[PDB]
Amino acid sequence: TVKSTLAVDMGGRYTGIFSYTTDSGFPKAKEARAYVLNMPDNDALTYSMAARTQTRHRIRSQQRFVLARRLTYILIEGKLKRKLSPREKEAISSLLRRRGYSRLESELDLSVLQGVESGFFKCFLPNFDEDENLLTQWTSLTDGYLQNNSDSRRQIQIFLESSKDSKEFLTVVKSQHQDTKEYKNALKVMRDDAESMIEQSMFGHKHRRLYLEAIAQDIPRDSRLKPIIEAFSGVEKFHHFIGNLSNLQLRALRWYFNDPSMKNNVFDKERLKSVLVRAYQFFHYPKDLTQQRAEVLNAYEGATDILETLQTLNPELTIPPYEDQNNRRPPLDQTLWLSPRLLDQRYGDTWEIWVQNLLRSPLSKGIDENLDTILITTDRKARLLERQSGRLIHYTSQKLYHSYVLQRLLDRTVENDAYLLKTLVSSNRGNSNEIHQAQERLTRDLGSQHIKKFLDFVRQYYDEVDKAKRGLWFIVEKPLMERADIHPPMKNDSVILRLVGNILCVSDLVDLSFWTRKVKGQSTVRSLCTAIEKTRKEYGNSFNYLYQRALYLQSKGKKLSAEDKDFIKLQSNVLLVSDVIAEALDIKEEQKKKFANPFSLAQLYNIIETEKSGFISTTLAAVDENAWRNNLQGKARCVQLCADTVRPFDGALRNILDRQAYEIAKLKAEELLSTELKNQTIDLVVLLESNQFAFSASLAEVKKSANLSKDERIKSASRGLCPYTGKNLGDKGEVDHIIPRSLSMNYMGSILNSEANLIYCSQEGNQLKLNGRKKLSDLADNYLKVVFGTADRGTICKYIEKSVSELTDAKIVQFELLDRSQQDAVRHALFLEDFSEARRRIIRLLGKINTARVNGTQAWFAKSFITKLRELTKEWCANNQITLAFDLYRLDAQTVSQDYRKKFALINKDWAKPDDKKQPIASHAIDAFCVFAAAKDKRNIANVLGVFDEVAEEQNLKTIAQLMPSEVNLISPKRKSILDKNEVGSRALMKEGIFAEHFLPILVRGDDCRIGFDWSESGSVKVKDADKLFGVLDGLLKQSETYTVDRIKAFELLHDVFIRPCSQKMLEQAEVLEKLHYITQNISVTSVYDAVNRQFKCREEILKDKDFDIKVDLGNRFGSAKGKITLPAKREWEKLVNRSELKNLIKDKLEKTPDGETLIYDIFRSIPVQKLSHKATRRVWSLPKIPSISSGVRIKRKDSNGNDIYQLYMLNDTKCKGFVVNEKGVIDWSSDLVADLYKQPTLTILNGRYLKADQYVRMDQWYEVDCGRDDVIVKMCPGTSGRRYIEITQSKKQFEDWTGYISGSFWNYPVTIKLSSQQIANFVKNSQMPLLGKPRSGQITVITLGNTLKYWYCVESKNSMMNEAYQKAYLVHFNQ
RNA sequence: AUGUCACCUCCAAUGACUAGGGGUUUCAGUUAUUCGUGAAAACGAAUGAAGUCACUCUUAAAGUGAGCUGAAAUCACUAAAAAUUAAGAUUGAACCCGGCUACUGACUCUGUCAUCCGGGU
DNA sequence: CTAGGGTGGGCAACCACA
DNA sequence: TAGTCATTGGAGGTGACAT
DNA sequence: TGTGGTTGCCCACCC
Ligand SMILES: [Mg+2]
Ligand SMILES: [Mg+2]
Ligand SMILES: [Mg+2]
Ligand SMILES: [Mg+2]
Ligand SMILES: [Mg+2]
Ligand SMILES: [Mg+2]
Ligand SMILES: [Mg+2]
Repeated sequence: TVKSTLAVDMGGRYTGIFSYTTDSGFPKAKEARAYVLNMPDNDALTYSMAARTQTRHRIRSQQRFVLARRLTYILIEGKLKRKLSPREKEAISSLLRRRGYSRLESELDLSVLQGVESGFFKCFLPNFDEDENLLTQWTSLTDGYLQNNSDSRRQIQIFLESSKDSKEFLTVVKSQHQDTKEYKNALKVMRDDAESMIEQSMFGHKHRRLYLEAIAQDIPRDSRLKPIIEAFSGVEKFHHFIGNLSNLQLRALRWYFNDPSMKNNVFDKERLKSVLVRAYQFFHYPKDLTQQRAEVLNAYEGATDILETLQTLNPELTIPPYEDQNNRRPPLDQTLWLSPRLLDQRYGDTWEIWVQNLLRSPLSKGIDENLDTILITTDRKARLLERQSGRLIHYTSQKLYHSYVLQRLLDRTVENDAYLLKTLVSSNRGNSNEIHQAQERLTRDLGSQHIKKFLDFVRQYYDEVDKAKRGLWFIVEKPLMERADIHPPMKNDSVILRLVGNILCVSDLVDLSFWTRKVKGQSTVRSLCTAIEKTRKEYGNSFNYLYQRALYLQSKGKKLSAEDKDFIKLQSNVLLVSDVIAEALDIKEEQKKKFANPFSLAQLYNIIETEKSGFISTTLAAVDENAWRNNLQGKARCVQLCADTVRPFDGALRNILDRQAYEIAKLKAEELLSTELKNQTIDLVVLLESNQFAFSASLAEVKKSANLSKDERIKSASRGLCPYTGKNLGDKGEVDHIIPRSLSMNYMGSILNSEANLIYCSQEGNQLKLNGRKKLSDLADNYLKVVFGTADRGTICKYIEKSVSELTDAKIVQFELLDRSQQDAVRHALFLEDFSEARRRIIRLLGKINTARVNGTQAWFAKSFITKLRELTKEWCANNQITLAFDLYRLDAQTVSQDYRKKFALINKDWAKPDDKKQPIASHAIDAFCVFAAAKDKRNIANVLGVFDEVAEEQNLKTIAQLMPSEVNLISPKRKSILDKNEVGSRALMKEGIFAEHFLPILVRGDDCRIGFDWSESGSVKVKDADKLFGVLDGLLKQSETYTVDRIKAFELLHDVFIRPCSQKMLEQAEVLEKLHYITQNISVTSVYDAVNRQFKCREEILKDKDFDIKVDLGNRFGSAKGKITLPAKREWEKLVNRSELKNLIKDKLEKTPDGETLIYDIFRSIPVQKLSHKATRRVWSLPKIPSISSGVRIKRKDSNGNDIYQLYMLNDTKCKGFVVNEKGVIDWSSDLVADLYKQPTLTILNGRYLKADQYVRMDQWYEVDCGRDDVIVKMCPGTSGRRYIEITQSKKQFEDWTGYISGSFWNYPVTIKLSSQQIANFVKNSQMPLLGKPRSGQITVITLGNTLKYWYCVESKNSMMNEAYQKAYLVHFNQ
């Protein structure tokens, strides 16, 4: 045997790894290797599918609209029997855009408006009548508001401005009524439901198919739709048709267009009818909407012409219900059943004889008792496959009966086991008389000819059970039990009866009549159990502690408070309900004591009354079998069934742990195969650290802390006021992430959905709050007075810092047992400054993706790692006859931390774990080493792992610490490059955000000619001898004095010079076209406001000359025209900063005005009233600037009419695959060799030209360059188009002498070393080597630590000496 | 005490469906007429919407830029539609076809449909 | 467990050089 | 941003047995 | 009056 060992300190980002191989016992000095895996949380690897899912659903919404237009056009040209004009197509598509959401907001309450007299509100609207109720006139007011009545709208803002000061109203109410609180509530509701009408007209369309009403009003007022209207014979029929098609989901349109013959957009009536009935049979309607469902299907199924049904069926009925993807990907239950198939594949028909012989014994009386009921339901996958085949061969009822009896025999409890099979096959024996008579009984019952093989089976079974309980069923080689791999049910009534029977300790529960029994008075079992669960959920995880403390205090005779007296009343209730239940269905006393507690009664209520919300863990066969085995109405008959404990982590957790397990399996793979050994068993033990993190309240913390759903909790935390605007909020608001969704996704790859990050605000406070930061000064003053008692921002800042400073990390993470003040302090700490200690603590404590990546993920990670290492070393073990005998052990984190990490910290000071700051990278390897140091302590681990010589604490504690090697390797995974992927579509292969693509006009006046926008000096550049420009621009220009290029012809020629080799004339034309070309892009006017530091920026920043100047430089070859143009749009920016209400906030040079983006949005507003009710609102206002550019591509797509359009994007990935190498081996460092996922008849690399390359050097080709010295080792690869990658192997003392890095020993180094500009200058100065360059932004990534460092960096800028030395190394390799 | 197993409730993290509303870009349109309400400055309405400024230069006219409005496009191969913004050593997810012999789900429950199963892309 | 602004391109600005 | 549906892990419980 | 090499810095879809 060969002892191979892996120890893993699991980490959300950084994973420590200590691994070795040995012949026996401890490893040598050379065999132990320390690794640290840093998973990139800076988006070098994408684990979260959030960006991919939102891109998928954005494209799905786009294709939903595209296919809805396609279907609408097909049906309308079918109705007209003629082709639509582009104006008709534009009007129909104008109806189809912006269809609004489909949720349930059903009815505004307005109940407080019933008890308020109308005559009090004649002041705001004099036209009101006292004979008319306020509710009726309010309904008519809203009806007028929807009908685009401008007077009604003006009445709305008149009411909005008048009701903000309510001193007169409250004075009159107090003068005529005693209580003013109900009138305060009435005015609050009035101002709360009118402010939501101000919204959803300024921030979004946002209609719950009031789009139907808007389109019903806007169809007759659109003149392009007139020839359609008599074609449909009415505005009503056409509106119903449009609304019915607009309610279709993408899957319906998919099902209609899913045919190659539908590339012709042909109309098929029966296909459309079948698609519509298929579409509305797909939904799971609620119980109150079934009649509506019954209407819609009866329209669609009964259609003798589906096109008239679309015009006839009311589109309000065809609004889809909520999605019900409840059977989406159901779980497979992981119960492990004894397999008749495997048993008669291995033992033939002999195990049948074993079961028959053991059944004949009187000791096995009643072991098959309820099996005629158990065997009805299918329990496993192979039985299901045989039942689908209709040919029961291995899974007949007799074979299942015998296998069930066999497993009940083997899993029998100690009190009932008449054979002591666990003792009989154990390697250790006790007092031999009892084992002697147990073997005698087994021999007498089973038969002496069957004793050997059966016991071998028994030992195998028990071994394979034990592995199954440790999460290691997958490492068995010849299994006897099989996983079920079957979907369980979803808590139907038959499941409810079994679960309630498991609670109540009954076996044959048939109905729930006990639930309706009367306990005391008119209060049923239902009422007391609902009260019990209400109390238990009010007290949370601390309920058991406070309840048991109340019972202990009442037992000892000590005085009870009100809360403990309430708990004593609850104990009286649980005793009464337990007595009534146990008398209702005849439960005896000792079984009544097993559910006479609040928890069992509460979960009785939860099972019986609350609706089902997921699948049960096992199938009903396993539920019934476990109910038989446990025998809760009496004494337990058998041990409960075992299951494969490794539940699947399908998600981003799968991705992170998948990549970690593959990297560790690679390290273990070419650590094993680097050694040379044949035909011997290598046992490979995996060591893991138990990370169990509490996200809800712990017992050890509620003990020291005791001496509304989450959505409603966040809603009630804002106290009915919008935090960002101060408006009365109500219920039509939005839950805002204070730390923005995109920001946290960018630097963390996660969305912080913790309650502290979520604040309930309005649409105004959420749509003006973009990805930019928002501080405490942007919150409204009244909201701060309500929450913190005062609106003083400094006092609130000090209060928040002091209150959060007293909270521990756990008490912040266990968020729900703070009081209201501490919860508000933790949430509002995110509104503080960047340098705030409280905010820096809270942002880090809500990054709970890193805590969930290690929380109990050790079993699945170990399974993944062992399976991968088995498949990498499969051919190596096959070619060397190696058998790998894997193992898994798991170690308590607190034990290894206190008893080994702290001890090594005292022994070696450099090995200490920092608690107040970030851990050094090598410390993770130390933790992994500590895991190994703990695992040698355990006798069970060491007895298979090695020998036992642990004679003293100090001796082994000092002998172990020298095993860890000096150097530690730092493994940085990175995703596959876009040059190597054969599926390049699985990468975001260009950035979203399109750039405006202009060309400079040419102005001619007589002989004189110039390039620019106008004849001003700053707007043009004079061309010397312009006849050469027109000579090299024949066929590309068009005359509008002014000559402008032909956009389509220029784009076609610029694609032709990129995709195919072209003549010199076309290349010169492309050069001129690229020199007249420039790029602008609209950037928002809110960029005058700094959204991060919350201040206005100086005029020299808005009117910075780099943002507007265009450099034009042709040359004599095209007619010399050198100079700089200013962009005319700069004058519009001059309008922005010199306008009436911004010229004082923006200074000439570089106070901190709060919420300036709201001011900018108040400046730009649609003051005129829109004619059309279905019109898009606008929120973002922008002006062009010259943006900074990346590698750009022009894409030739097609518009809806079939015309070629060109849009300019930027690449997200690499554009260059390498550098062209000639026949002699010389690298062409200047030319751009574009990769082959580009170079397509649609794409055009911007300023790109065709290039032929028979051979080239790849960007990944590392070579060792001759650096002129032997102390360092310099490797170099081209890496990128403009920056080489340089890898330096160099002693750490020399690196510190070069740089001045003062991070102490190498154990305290990070994985990414950030050099200051003084340290970069020191590196360049002391290296005295221009061949090294300097690191880009001082970023150095360490590959191996130690006394000799090995680190790589991207050079800040290329340099001819690097290219020369790489050319030298490449020529040395190329000649050989 | 901690290991399985089954339930209950919370918290956190996932990924799945359905989307919504702004952006950006391309292509157009617009740089106003008519009516009645005013002596008029101006107001309102109708023209499907928009229809307002600024540099150049005969002064007009024009050029150019911006705004506004409406459509369209918003990864490529690439399309009827599926996959397509993850990973690649392995995969996962999605979507479609057939089936109801049968695991799961929804109903109007001998059955039909499906997010289920089998297969395919 | 975690202490959070990367990279693969582009541009303009100077400084030799013809 | 909004609905809806499932899963995994942990914390607090109840019940079974088994170290 | 190009032409190439360094240096310095900027960009990225949101709610
Ligand atoms: Mg650890
Ligand atoms: Mg927000
Ligand atoms: Mg660690
Ligand atoms: Mg536009
Ligand atoms: Mg069924
Ligand atoms: Mg189907
Ligand atoms: Mg699916």
